[PDB]
Amino acid sequence: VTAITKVEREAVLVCELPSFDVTDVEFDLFRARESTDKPLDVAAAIAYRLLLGSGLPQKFGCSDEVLLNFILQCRKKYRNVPYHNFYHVVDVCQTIHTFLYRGNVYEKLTELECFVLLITALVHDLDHMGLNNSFYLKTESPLGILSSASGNTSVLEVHHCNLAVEILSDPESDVFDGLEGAERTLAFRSMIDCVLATDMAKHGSALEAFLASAADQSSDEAAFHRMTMEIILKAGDISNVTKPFDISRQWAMAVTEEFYRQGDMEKERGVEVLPMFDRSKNMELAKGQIGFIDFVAAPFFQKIVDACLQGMQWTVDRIKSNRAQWERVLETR
Ligand SMILES: COc1ccc(C2=NN(C3CCN(c4nc(N)nc5sccc45)CC3)C(=O)[C@@H]3CC=CC[C@H]23)cc1OC
Ligand SMILES: [Mg+2]
Ligand SMILES: [Zn+2]
Repeated sequence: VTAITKVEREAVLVCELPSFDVTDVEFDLFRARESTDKPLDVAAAIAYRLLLGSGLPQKFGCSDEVLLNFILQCRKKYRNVPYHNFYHVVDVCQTIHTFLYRGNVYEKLTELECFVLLITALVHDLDHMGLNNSFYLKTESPLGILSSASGNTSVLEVHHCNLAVEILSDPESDVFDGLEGAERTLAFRSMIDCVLATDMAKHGSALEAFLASAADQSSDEAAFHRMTMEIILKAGDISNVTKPFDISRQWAMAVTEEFYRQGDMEKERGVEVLPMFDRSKNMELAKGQIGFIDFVAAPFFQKIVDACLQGMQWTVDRIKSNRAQWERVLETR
């Protein structure tokens, strides 16, 4: 990987972020993108500011310049797609910060684990192309074959891990270079385990395992910590519905357009197209958001909050409020 030139760096540094509190649950990344003509610069800045503010790269020997380089190396690896672009991962990062620090989830983990989660947010969908794992396996693409012959159906996640390891293997972008022995090993391993757990095919099993561990007073402690990390990155990944309605709506539009584009390609190549990806059906956004809420996100947040993450109660409340708003849209249709 080519090095991060100083103007690249300096450009991110000049962003000022006035009128924004990045630690707030109502922080609005869409507004931040619109507030200047270099949104990719402002996004980077939000991440940088989040990490320095936590107090954590400092404690694990990661300097500010390495921190920036890492972010910028991650950024160059994000494509221009509607949803799975760099803003999604910065959003996941900032959202995770709120879970740890407004939701008190920090109490369940070590400082290193908190540091790892914030970093892992930025790598977790590196080089995403707007196409889901299913696409690669249907069209027998190289990545699909490679994953399949390697023994792992989590096509993109193994890909994102491979690239995260490749970025951290360069010392000018190694945010974990100041760690040693068991700590270094733990950061790599937990980072990887977290990104592999974002595959939604494993959603049910990762949720059941966390729940089972949280209910058991004699759970292996190390194991509980890992699963809590995995669940928190999962939580950030499906956190669009826990945000203020207008934000949530904006995310929904973006993911919908990405899904549609995949469907367009699937038609071209002749493979099977599901209705959710079919632009020639035009379901309403509301129904699609209500279904995601009822089948995936409300039970997930409700369950983890009740199991042991009591501080995240606002996620359940906002999901409830967002659902009602979507119902209201349909009720006055
Ligand atoms: C803003 O609104 C959204 C944001 C993200 C997604 C995602 N969706 N999925 C899938 C999840 C399982 N899916 C569903 N499962 C079940 N049981 N019910 C239902 S109802 C409708 C869907 C559905 C299909 C999509 C992904 O894997 C993406 C990659 C990683 C994390 C979340 C991403 C989806 C959004 O809104 C639909
Ligand atoms: Mg992903
Ligand atoms: Zn993601």
